[PDB]
Amino acid sequence: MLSGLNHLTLAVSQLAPSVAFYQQLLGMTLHARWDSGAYLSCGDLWLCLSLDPQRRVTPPEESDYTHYAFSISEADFASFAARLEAAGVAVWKLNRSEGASHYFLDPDGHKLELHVGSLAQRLAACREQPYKGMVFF
Amino acid sequence: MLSGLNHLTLAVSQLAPSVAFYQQLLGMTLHARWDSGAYLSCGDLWLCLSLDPQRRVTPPEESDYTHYAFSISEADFASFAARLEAAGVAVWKLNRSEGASHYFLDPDGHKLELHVGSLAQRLAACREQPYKGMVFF
Ligand SMILES: [Mn+2]
Ligand SMILES: [Mn+2]
Repeated sequence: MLSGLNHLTLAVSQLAPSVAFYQQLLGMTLHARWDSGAYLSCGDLWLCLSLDPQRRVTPPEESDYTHYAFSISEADFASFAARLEAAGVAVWKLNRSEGASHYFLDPDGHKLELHVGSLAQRLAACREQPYKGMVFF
Repeated sequence: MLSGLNHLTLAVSQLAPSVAFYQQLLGMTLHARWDSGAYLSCGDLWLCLSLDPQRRVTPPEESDYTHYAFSISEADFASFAARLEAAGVAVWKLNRSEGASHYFLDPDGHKLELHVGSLAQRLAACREQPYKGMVFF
């Protein structure tokens, strides 16, 4: 039986700017680094950055909707978004769903998100206003 | 600050086979589905499958090392891996370069992993058998 997400590994084209982005800009804790990768944590999340020459710096129009959302409190959301904006981090989507969301790109074009709100909160909103074809279990 | 992973969203090309893979084959909990997506949980992971016409079924030699690992206990690991193998689930990696792991593909070629152990345990293992150039903070 699977008990949760063990780790998220992102392939990166250049290790130093990716470490700078996740550790310094996004405030994650750097636990270890080696010639071809790094381990960071963000709350319970174990993040691995893996240097991979096959990673392309990918424009958002050229990747699908797969994306990775990090939790932040409502009270902290606006100043964190402003920090990303000051740093020139690109946005790939505007928020049109429930709960604050900021959609931003990492240095290689990985699609990231800041989101406020849990699955329970989303399900409650969906029960009141179900998406087309929505069934609950 | 950021406090962990709020959700993982995977773009999928065909919603029903992807729901079946995560719910039936991997045993995740299905909470809701709709014409364009589904919400599942795996422990405290919120997984969203999002139907995306841009998603392509991608062979593992065509994608980079970005991957998603799910936690499993030492007692359950081998039989779960063997069940996936017997079910014909495609693979993408064989060499255990980061501990006890089984590397397998979802229907669209998303790179998945079963892994036994925490970040703390992986750091302790790496102190004895470190990756080249490894530094610990
Ligand atoms: Mn999202
Ligand atoms: Mn892994």
